[PDB]
Amino acid sequence: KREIVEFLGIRTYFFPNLALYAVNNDELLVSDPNKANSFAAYVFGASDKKPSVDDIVQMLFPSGSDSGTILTSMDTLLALGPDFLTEFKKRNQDLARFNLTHDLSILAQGDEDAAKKKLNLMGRKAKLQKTEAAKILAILIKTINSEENYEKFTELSELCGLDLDFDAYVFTKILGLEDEDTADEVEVIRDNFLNRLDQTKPKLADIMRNG
Amino acid sequence: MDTNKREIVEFLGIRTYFFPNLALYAVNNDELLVSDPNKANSFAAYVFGASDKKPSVDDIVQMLFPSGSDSGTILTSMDTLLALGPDFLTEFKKRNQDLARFNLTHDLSDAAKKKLNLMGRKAKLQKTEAAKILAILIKTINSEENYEKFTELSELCGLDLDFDAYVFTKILGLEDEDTADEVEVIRDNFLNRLDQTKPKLADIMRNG
Ligand SMILES: [Cl-]
Repeated sequence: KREIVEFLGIRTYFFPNLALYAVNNDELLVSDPNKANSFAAYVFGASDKKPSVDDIVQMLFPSGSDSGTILTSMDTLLALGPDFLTEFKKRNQDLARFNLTHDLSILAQGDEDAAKKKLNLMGRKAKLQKTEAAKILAILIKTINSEENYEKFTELSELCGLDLDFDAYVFTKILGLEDEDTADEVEVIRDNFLNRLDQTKPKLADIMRNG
Repeated sequence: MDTNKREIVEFLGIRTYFFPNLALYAVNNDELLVSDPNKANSFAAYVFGASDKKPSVDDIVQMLFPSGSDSGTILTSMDTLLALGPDFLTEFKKRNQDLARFNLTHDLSDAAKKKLNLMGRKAKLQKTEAAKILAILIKTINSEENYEKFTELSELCGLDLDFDAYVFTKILGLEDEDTADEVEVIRDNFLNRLDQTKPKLADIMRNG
């Protein structure tokens, strides 16, 4: 089941290992950020150096990941876009040996366009269900089916309705969705997250707010 | 109510922002809707499936603005008039002129639609029901065709305002071959609440 989790003021669906990293390496990020993980340091505003694709994959799929971790991170791969589809397919092929699969596997099976029209209708009905799990699936589908970056940002912004502002912000940062057309909205998303992080980790929040 | 703030209200299982007088009417008059629907209110009878006669603009306005409405009731019902489109804008302007004598006004009183669009996007990101309702209203107003308008009104279900989404779908004629399966989900969400408090209303809406 798609389940939101929380780590000491960081509420997340898509990025649980990144949230855990920030819990475990708070002092490092605040006091010696050039020793910290590059993906974490970039997200939290402690470095302007961009993470590599490999940095992202290793944070999503740490050694020893179990099937639940893998399935959740495969959702994140889909949200990040076609750059990550080969990684998604490799992870899905491995799961099949255990009789497991990602529930949106039709996206990896050719005729992607036809699958996305069917998924569009599925996602619209999922959003009308009353569970967090269904609403996450709906947002994921709408994000996958977005062509342009402004549309992708608009659909990912719906994560804030589930108090997943952290995830919306991480996607914005990693996918480069902040520009002149979206900057004022990105500021609201960032501030929503920081208003919560201030309550548990104010020094880390201060880095993110300033530097 | 005697407040400027947008507030969701509830009456016996019926949660609503845009149609509080209609919700209360149905709670008070469910047996009449069952047993003598032609003598019941025509707007209520149409929404709940007791009659296929469409209400008039005047029937709808009278339900939204009953005798004795206070300022919050007027302001809320003015939101409803905006979402109901061009046949209701003259009434909106009449009501807004009344309010000005008391130093009150509706807060939304191509260029304006772009400014409104940016305002609605930032409102949706706030953490209050009042801001989310405003955002949905703006997105509805700025919609240019029925399928887009239905898509934006559907967001009301995210605030458990399925009743309002259903009423708008019925009055604006938004149920068609493209939207019918989604309309069924909205209807079923509302029926799920009704089955627990007004089984009679649920039965009419399912049967007749
Ligand atoms: Cl879609």
